[PDB]
Amino acid sequence: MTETYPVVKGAEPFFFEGNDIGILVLHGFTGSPQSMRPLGEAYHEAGYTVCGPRLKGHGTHYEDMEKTTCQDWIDSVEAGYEWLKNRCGTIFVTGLSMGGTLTLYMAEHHPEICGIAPINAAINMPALAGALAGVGDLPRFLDAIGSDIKKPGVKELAYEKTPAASIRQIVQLMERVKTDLHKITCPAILFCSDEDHVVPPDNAPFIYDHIASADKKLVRLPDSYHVATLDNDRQKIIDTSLAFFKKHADRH
Repeated sequence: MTETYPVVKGAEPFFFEGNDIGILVLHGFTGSPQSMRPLGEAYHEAGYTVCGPRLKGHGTHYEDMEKTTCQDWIDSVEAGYEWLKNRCGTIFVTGLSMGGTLTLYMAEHHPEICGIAPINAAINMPALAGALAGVGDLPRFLDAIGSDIKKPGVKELAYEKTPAASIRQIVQLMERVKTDLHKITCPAILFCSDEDHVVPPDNAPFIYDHIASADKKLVRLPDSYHVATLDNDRQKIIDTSLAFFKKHADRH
């Protein structure tokens, strides 16, 4: 596909020059880099080189999104990875929701990745998969309202509709990332909201159980809902991820 709409203000990808340690920061499904930008600025302020990419058909119009595949989303992630690889010998990947899924995908295909930090990563979503047995009975565009965030008054740049055709794209990505988890050896910290109205809570331990990593931990986000990067536990995510980055950078 090709995007007919322009990037919405605030949805731009961020590229931060820094030292030889890079961080790849990924947003989720119908989202944009706006939800990841606070993490990205924080990691940049710590001296790190940072890339938050814009996934294709994201941050423009959901009509654009409708035409994208999950391979398009991977391409967008891989392009950001490659940008980092030209500037950095050490690269970590972190992402929210489907960005966490893509974070796991990257660890599944690129052994040189030093560590990962998915946030509320989705590998199993019965509701969506259920909607697929249907899908001819679904509206072309589902109303997607609003963002799942506990902290009141918070606004996320994300689409107000989900294309029904994008559902099979995210399901196909989750299925593929699910079966491939055993391939992951790198250090992993899995952030999981206590209450998440979007991704089932059993996703986090499931991921924990099927990756082959020797150094792995689940980290609870007790005051936050699904979009945790804009939520109460935002700082906890940042501080924990910085400590994680430093720790493994020091040990290589």
